[PDB]
Amino acid sequence: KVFGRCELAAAMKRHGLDNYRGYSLGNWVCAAKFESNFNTQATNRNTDGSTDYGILQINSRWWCNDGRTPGSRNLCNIPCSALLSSDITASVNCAKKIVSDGNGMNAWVAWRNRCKGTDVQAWIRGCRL
Ligand code: NA
Ligand code: NA
Ligand SMILES: [Rh+]
Ligand SMILES: [Rh+]
Repeated sequence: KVFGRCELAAAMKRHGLDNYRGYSLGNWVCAAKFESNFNTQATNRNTDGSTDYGILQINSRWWCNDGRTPGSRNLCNIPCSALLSSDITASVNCAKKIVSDGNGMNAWVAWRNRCKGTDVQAWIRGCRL
């Protein structure tokens, strides 16, 4: 599923991300835009052999089991395929554990490089929330 900007903002707010660990909703929308272009089906291979899945590009090195990442963990206790659903529940619940892991949203290299220190409120401007 390819979300609209405001549709994804509303789904993220309904699932508890607005100000989660102090990150405003625009941060999460900005991260999703640069990670997946709001596409739940997005997949990308990493140099280490792990893969990033879904709207927030959650990695198989730590967070999910894809059956092909050796010496990895599954800290969200999910198959990676769950992160590709039109229903963003698994991605949201796994993002909350990631952002709680010590480095905040710096866990998402795209957030640190494209959203941190920018006017992220712009990502939710005009949305009925
Ligand atoms: Na990415
Ligand atoms: Na894994
Ligand atoms: Rh939902
Ligand atoms: Rh509202």
